[PDB]
Amino acid sequence: QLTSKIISKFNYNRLAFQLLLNEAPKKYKVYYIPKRGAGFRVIAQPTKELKNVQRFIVSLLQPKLPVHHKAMAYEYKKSIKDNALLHKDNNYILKMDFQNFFNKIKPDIFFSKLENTGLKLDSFDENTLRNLLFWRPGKKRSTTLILSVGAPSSP
DNA sequence: GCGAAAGACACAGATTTCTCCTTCGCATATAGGGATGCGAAGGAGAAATCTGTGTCTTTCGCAACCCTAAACC
Repeated sequence: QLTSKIISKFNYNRLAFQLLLNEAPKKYKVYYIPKRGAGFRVIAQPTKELKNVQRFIVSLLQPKLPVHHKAMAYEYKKSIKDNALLHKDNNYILKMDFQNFFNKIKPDIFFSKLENTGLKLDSFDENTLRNLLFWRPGKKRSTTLILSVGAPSSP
């Protein structure tokens, strides 16, 4: 059970929680930031009410989802210095990069990994998870959700 | 992931112009008559150019953000 814990912690009633559930994807603000040089960048950040519940959510799933030890980003007691200590004594180096990394994660691929780990979750928790950690750009009938960046749970 | 407003890509078909194709009318170098050769217009039927419509590509200043310093995504 997961929806019960979130309801109890924030002392939400039935009607209020349901109202927030189906309007959560649109509570985002889109803005531009200057670039070092010439140009601009696009950011989208949620409201205060949705942020402090997203942070609470990630606390429950932190001790249940394994993460490989070769990833040195958004990890406790890890930084750039530990990243550069691996290649500090080698001659030839090759570097690569992805393409639009953060908007290629969708609930279709997210739930597939959850099923493979052996954890079984109820359908209500699936609905709660799908409508809370994801963003819906465009019109209300787009029916497309992207993880986005700038949210406390994406990294 | 993608607003509005203009281009690119692929497939038809239409049309004016040019070029190939009869039909006969001179012609002229051999004393009139006959023959080989070429010029003149209608009437085709072919071909380059243009124009039409329908399917996607790019990417916004997009109700709804914080105000302490440095680096990365």
